[PDB]
Amino acid sequence: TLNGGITDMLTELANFEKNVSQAIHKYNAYRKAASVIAKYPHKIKSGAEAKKLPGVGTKILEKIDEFLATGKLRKLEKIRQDDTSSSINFLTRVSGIGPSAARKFVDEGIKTLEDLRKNEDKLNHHQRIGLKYFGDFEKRIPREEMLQMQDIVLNEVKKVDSEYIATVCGSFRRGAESSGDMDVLLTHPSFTSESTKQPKLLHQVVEQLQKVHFITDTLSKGETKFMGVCQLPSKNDEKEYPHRRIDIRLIPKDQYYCGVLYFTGSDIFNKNMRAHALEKGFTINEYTIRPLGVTGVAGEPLPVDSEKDIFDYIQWKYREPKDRSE
DNA sequence: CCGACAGCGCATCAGC
DNA sequence: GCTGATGCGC
DNA sequence: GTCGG
Ligand SMILES: Cc1cn([C@H]2C[C@H](O)[C@@H](COP(=O)(O)OP(=O)(O)[C@H](F)P(=O)(O)O)O2)c(=O)[nH]c1=O
Ligand SMILES: [Mg+2]
Ligand code: NA
Ligand code: NA
Ligand code: NA
Repeated sequence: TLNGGITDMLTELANFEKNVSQAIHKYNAYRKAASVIAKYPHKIKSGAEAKKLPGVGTKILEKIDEFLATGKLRKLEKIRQDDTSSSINFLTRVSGIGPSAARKFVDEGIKTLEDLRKNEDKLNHHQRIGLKYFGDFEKRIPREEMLQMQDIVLNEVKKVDSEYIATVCGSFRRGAESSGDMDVLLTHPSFTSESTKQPKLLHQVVEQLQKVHFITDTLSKGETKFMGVCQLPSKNDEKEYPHRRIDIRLIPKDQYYCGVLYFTGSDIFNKNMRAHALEKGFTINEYTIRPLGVTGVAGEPLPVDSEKDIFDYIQWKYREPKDRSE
């Protein structure tokens, strides 16, 4: 964190542009800059120095000089003092409330945590669970806890059917000492790009995890993506663990390497890589990498036997998960 | 300049 | 109900 | 907001 101050500033700028301005490209532009600066291994002494980095242009360069000079940014000082922006920014911190719901709530005079609780009946299901565990979802998960959650998920999954493979991704797979939530990639030989020889493949796993009281709430659920809430069991007299966000993604087994690339991230790494794919004339999603031909239309899925194969296609040297934290 | 900016699952809604 | 757009989140 | 062509 050589440039902690600068990257914080940019993140706050990005959050403002997304939550308040609803200008999603500014949001992504700022986030790109924050990222390229965060891994830059010198303490930045100049906006111009920073401008040499891709993703940092004039505007961010001027902002960086200001921040360096004063330790603050006037633009952010004003935003901080504005009540409508501050309220909107705050409400988007509840899972399920985005920029549109946040602005809608503020317009109704609903702009604090107590207002939300007092108006719980004006929230959809997701927003209601998001509000219920607001404090909890702000807490990080130490890797020691992720390891216990892994144990539970993999063993429980094995009881349902020993032919399931469950893989923990997210920052956990990138080797982080703590994670914001748990991401689980699930495969089963029944489910491939060819056939779905078995229904409820996801339901059966979710059901079991609920049965043993690991999964406590559902945010959303479909046939291939579960998003919900889970909790480690605590021992006698012990304070309960916080509740945790958990996502489970069932992917066709023959599409594992694209799936585990996707779900390992980071999100910004995924965006950079998919952009580079496009430049090289391929397109990548969590399922396949395909060639983009002449007219921009996606071609047929190219064969993949490893994560590195995907990298090879777009002529990137392989990067280990731990070097994908962008 | 200025067009493009990663790609997609699920929930909710409008319109039919 | 279905379909398409939008919101939100990954 | 940044950028490649
Ligand atoms: C938010 C987001 C996530 N992803 C992928 C990449 C992430 O690593 C994976 C899990 O999302 P996440 O938001 O939980 O991020 P993460 O990498 O797991 C964080 F480091 P953590 O949740 O561990 O704090 O989903 C994307 O492809 N696009 C996105 O916009
Ligand atoms: Mg995660
Ligand atoms: Na630059
Ligand atoms: Na939110
Ligand atoms: Na997640």
